[PDB]
Amino acid sequence: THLSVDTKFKTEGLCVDIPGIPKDMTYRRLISMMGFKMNYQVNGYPNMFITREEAIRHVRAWIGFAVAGLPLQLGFSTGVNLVAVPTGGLPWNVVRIKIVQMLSDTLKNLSDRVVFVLWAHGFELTSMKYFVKIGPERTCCLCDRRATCFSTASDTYACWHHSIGFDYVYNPFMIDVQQWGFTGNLQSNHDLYCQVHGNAHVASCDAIMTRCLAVHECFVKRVDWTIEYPIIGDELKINAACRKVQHMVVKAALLADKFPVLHDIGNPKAIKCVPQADVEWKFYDAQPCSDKAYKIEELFYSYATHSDKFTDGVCLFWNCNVDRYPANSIVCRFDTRVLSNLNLPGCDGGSLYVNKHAFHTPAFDKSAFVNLKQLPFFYYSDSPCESVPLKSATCITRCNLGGAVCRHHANEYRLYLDAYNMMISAGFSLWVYKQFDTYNLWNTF
Ligand SMILES: Cc1c(S(=O)(=O)N2CCc3[nH]ncc3C2)cc(C(=O)NCc2c(F)ccc3cnn(C)c23)n1C
Ligand SMILES: Nc1ncnc2c1ncn2[C@@H]1O[C@H](CSCC[C@H](N)C(=O)O)[C@@H](O)[C@H]1O
Ligand SMILES: [Cl-]
Ligand SMILES: [Cl-]
Ligand SMILES: [Cl-]
Ligand SMILES: [Zn+2]
Ligand SMILES: [Zn+2]
Ligand SMILES: [Zn+2]
Repeated sequence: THLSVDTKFKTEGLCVDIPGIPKDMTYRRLISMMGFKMNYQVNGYPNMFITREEAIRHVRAWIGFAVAGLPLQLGFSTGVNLVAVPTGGLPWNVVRIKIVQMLSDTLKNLSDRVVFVLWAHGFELTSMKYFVKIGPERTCCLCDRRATCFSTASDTYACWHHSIGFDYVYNPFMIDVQQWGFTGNLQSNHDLYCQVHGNAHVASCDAIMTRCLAVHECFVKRVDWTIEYPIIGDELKINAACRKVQHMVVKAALLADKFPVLHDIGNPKAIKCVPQADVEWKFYDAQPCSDKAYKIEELFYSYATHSDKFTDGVCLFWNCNVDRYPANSIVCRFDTRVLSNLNLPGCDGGSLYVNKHAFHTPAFDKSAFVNLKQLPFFYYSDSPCESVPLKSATCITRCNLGGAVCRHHANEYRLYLDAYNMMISAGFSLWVYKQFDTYNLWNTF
């Protein structure tokens, strides 16, 4: 599939300056009016514009682009504003070099392309012929990576890593948010879901608001479990570390306070992280997976609506990012403020954490944890004790009741500290019911 060049393009959003002729226009004609010869459909570039679904798959490539402005102000979701003075303030030869530099620095570790996100008034499409070249899909002249850049000086193509001195953005993709069935202007729509992006008259602020709005439409409602994103960092080691820590913590809580029920709030797949534990395991999600729905209550947790509920046992909120956690809770939450290639700027102070799936995460807020304390580091095992000795008050094992710690539990401890440290560094924090104490783990022996 791709977006057919013959698909209709609504022209209502385009400023009074830009004509229709007959107002039933297409992408074929718009691309032509932009000054681009579209001969490249056989060679993996059938359309400059892409479907919403293609855009969502390429979310890491999203750069808001708007033009304000004779001289044009070009603005990007990165905060950069460039003013281009045409021949007949800064010249186009210098602007096009800077645009390539900025996109390379932003995208090199995120994506193999750029998707320009537009609220298209006409001028920003008109500008592209000054810094964009289209042609057949190509590899970089120095890598197997797809070509994103062209150098007029040398007739050579580069990826985002190999682009120093390059002057043309090559085969960018773009999406016009105005085609998505909105009414009114950009600000009226953006401001419904976000107070954090202001309306200061520069082009970059329009670019930032457009990407924010698009992020809102495509990610804030729910997790799409059908769309997977490639590995670009330590996803595998981070996710293995988190699952190791999840098991430990929920096991330890279940032994230490002997809760008769665990409420797994935000578990849409009905998979227990401690499957062998003696407890009634209840599953709740705002969006249960259809094939598991029979044994998962559909429920959107808010303290304001459910403080009279989950009165018994312990609530597991494993990256289920609610407004306020009740007092009987074990919580993993991701800090939206951490800098990571995994973590993209999101809507309303939130971030879009793309790690296998795209998880929009509300702004990190201390007040959510008002009824909880930080979970202190500990290692717990009640497994066989078989064979620098380990001198730690946080190794909670039979061999550490008075003896030197066994080779096994000493090895496990150091793997678990490595895992916990990996998880802390990846921007996750752990919270627990205030009455939680390792005192009640030392007694299990
Ligand atoms: C990174 C990640 C998380 S996360 O929890 O770390 N996370 C990140 C930050 C964030 N912000 N907003 C939401 C979230 C969620 C969860 C998953 C995932 O695919 N989970 C699928 C799944 C279930 F749905 C239920 C039971 C299990 C057991 N194993 N897996 C794999 C299960 N990924 C890839
Ligand atoms: N207020 C809320 N109430 C219930 N479920 C919620 C929620 N906010 C988010 N969710 C759900 O929380 C899940 C987060 S992603 C899956 C997390 C899961 N606990 C795991 O171990 O991997 C999604 O399925 C989402 O639908
Ligand atoms: Cl990459
Ligand atoms: Cl050119
Ligand atoms: Cl961020
Ligand atoms: Zn390269
Ligand atoms: Zn915003
Ligand atoms: Zn031991």
